[PDB]
Amino acid sequence: MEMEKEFEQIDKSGSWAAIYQDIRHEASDFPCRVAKLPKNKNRNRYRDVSPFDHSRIKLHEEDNDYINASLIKMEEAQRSYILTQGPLPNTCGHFWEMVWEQKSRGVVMLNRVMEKGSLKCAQYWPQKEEKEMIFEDTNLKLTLISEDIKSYYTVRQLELENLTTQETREILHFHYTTWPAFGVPESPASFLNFLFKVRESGSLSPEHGPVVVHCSAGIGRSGTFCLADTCLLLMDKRKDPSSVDIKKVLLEMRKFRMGLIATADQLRFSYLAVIEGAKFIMGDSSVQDQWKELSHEA
Repeated sequence: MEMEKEFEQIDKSGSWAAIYQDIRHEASDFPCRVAKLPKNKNRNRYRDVSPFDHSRIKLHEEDNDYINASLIKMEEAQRSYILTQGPLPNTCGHFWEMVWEQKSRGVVMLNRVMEKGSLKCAQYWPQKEEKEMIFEDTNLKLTLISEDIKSYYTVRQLELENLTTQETREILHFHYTTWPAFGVPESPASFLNFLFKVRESGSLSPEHGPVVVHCSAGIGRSGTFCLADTCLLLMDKRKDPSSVDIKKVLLEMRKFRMGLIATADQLRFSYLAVIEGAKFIMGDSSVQDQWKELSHEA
């Protein structure tokens, strides 16, 4: 309600750009010394997107423990996320090492491998059952088990094997294929339909490690996804939509990784998604079916 009131006031004042810039100005600035070491230059996709030292994920290797990935630990909401860049051709083994070591069950990919004529992410998972991937540097094997292809997203079941111990784990890969870089989803319905698909899988459950979320830089689309999820979880705990301060939650998230939410319209969309999702949180379970229809997933 208060969230809806502010939305209307910002929309009427046409002040989303000013609100968004205020977030950028107030956001945390912490050191990223490890990310900027010369030996790690080729492990970073973007010069101006780096993990803070205090929240970076460490690989459990003695050689070089660096990956461009951050642990977003939301204490009040009691949920954690790992946000990371789209893997590079030389960091795909590191990426799956992180998934293994952090005990994650789900990977959420919000970008395509090719966007706007450029390569934004390595092809880090297998596309055919019979052509598995072996990451020799990290001693992992990855096999495609099945895939459920919808109109604007695909869910894949993967098997990740630790070749050292022969232990295997099911990984669920949620690929949103129609969300443009520096853009927004087609509608709140299409976004929420996808988010609750991830939730229903158990990939966000506290009995698993943190879900891994990435786009190309791991801040814009990735930040929008986690902001909406965290706001809806906070609302769920109290059944109180007016108790959720979206800008305060975003500033809290930005303590753990820089640059979350990359445009003013992504911030506006985050409000829209949370305002619409509140319908389900506050007890209208039928709205989930409506989102599925409006998403045209079939």
